[PDB]
Amino acid sequence: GHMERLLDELTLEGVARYMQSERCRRVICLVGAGISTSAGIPDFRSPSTGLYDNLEKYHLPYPEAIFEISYFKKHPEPFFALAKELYPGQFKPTICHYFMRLLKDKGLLLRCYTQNIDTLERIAGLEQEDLVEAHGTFYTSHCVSASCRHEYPLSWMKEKIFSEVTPKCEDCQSLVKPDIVFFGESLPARFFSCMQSDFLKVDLLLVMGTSLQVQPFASLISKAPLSTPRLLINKEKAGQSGMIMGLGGGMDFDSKKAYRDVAWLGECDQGCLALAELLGWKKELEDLVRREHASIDAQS
Amino acid sequence: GHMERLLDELTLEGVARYMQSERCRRVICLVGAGISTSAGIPDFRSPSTGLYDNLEKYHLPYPEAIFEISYFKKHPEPFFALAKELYPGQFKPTICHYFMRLLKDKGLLLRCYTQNIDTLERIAGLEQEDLVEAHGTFYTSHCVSASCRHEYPLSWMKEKIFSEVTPKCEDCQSLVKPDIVFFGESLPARFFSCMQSDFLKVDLLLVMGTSLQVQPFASLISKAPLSTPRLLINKEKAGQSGMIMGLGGGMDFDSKKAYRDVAWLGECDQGCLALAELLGWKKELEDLVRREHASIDAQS
Ligand SMILES: Cc1cc(C)nc(SCC(=O)Nc2ncc(Cc3cccc(OCc4cn(Cc5ccccc5)nn4)c3)s2)n1
Ligand SMILES: Cc1cc(C)nc(SCC(=O)Nc2ncc(Cc3cccc(OCc4cn(Cc5ccccc5)nn4)c3)s2)n1
Ligand SMILES: [Zn+2]
Ligand SMILES: [Zn+2]
Repeated sequence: GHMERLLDELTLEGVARYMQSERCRRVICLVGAGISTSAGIPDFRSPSTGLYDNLEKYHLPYPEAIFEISYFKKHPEPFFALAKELYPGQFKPTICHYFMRLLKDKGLLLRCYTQNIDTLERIAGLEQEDLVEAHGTFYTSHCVSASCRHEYPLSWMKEKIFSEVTPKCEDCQSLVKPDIVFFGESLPARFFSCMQSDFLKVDLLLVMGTSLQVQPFASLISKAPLSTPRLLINKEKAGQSGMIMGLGGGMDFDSKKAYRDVAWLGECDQGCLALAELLGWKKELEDLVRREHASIDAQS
Repeated sequence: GHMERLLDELTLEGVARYMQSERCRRVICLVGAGISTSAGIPDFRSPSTGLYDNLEKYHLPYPEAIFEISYFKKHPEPFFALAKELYPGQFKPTICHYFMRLLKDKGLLLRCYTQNIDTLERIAGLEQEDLVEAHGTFYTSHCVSASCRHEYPLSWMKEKIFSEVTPKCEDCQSLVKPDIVFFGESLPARFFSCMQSDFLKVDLLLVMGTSLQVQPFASLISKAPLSTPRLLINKEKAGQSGMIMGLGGGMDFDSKKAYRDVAWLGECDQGCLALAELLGWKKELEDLVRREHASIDAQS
């Protein structure tokens, strides 16, 4: 026999009918750089953006040094010069971000796991307890001295970045680092406690704008229950992997045993708008996006 | 420029010279089913063993149910019948197991992470603090009742398995389950605390007898520092993956930018014997294996 098939069809339409059923109570979103590209934030981890060409001016010992905590702590100037160069010109969350805001407000969002450091999930109205920032965030920064750990808001860090003043702690004069996770740093215990709890409870996994190549994200889709449907909204297929019954396995969109995974291929905004339309949420979403973007524009 | 290359050559000979240098102080072993196949324990997660054919007699609702905690707790009889059928006829650790014992005794072993549930690492002389059992172990079993959690040794569980008596707790009559991790169960917090600490400290990763397909193992090789050499001893290449500078990346044995990863293709015993020989440990290892196997044979 076969385990229950919660999707009636392996399509967006099937996912939408499942989302409207009684069974679909707790949704986890896994989101990456693809949900912020339409907001004008390039994927720094992509080869196509050409960050290798970006780094030559700083004269690093090797190009990977920009991501490493040991190098940062001794020579922070390249990081902060790069951060100025890459600082987004505006912070308008995308349709995809506001789709997650609707999930929150409808009580469907168990958690949003994000690979992004841009804070747009928070600007869109997701709160701290809704979020697991898998690579940290620019939202807060801390003094790197263990005895101090003075916390600084993004407004403080922004001024330092734009004025090209290396941020130093006002209490102890140590370096102040954004709460993004450099190579050589550990994730908080919260990441793993959330992850172990959340993935026992998930009724639907929405994977949006991520190739699922980079850890810790690349481990997450296999933690869902075996019958929990998984929808990918992304430009290309991702997360596909010889194991018994495809267990300990990635996505199976296309084999003859495929029973729960769906790939919708295109831009995340377009995918989320199509999904919202199926759910009867298109007007709510478009109205939400309009008023929120307007509120941001009203403060310029 | 390029980060330091701790291996002078991408060969076993290069790894051995590195192991003998001052820099190589802390070794992590990541081991899987391939280190116990020569001891007569097949890889149950492999398609080649044909566990699908093994399960038909038990009349499960679906074949994946044998691995799921919810099904076990309601219908434990298939699991225990299967466990009898798969119970190893002997427990002689392999040359590979005893290679890790040498690393322990020489003070080089930071940790052994194992995918195996067979207890052979413990029989070989690795202690609890040396080990992270990524899929748990048969070594201990527990009453499944949260209010009780009575612990039972393997000798107790073995008698129950062979006599075909479903193990019940002597205090409360709930089911007693081996400490192997079923689908729907969480890993201990120790796994993640060890993992975050260990992988900041690792000077050499020895990956032996694992395809690195199944989580949580599939996330571990990317947590090592970027300059830490990684040796694979396995029948075929594994852990190979478009990301900037191959970051957030699997093994790079074969590209033109390969700088730290080595694949030795063959049986784990043969690989470990060859590595030991390079290190001047062949006699020590062969003597260790002989006396330990003899000690086991002396108790038959
Ligand atoms: C509010 C605000 C301010 C600013 C300045 N930007 C942004 S969004 C735009 C952006 O790309 N900005 C960047 N500013 C510095 C960057 C370099 C860097 C250095 C160290 C760790 C780090 O991010 C955390 C990490 C590290 N890794 C590891 C790994 C894996 C695979 C490939 C590359 C890196 N992934 N995520 C990043 S990228 N948002
Ligand atoms: C001391 C002793 C006693 C006995 C009886 N055997 C052994 S070694 C031989 C052997 O294969 N025995 C087995 N006895 C029952 C088995 C079935 C089963 C049921 C549930 C979880 C579990 O192991 C833990 C897990 C679960 N997963 C998940 C996943 C991922 C990918 C493919 C298949 C399973 N990986 N490891 C395993 S396999 N050693
Ligand atoms: Zn301070
Ligand atoms: Zn009990």
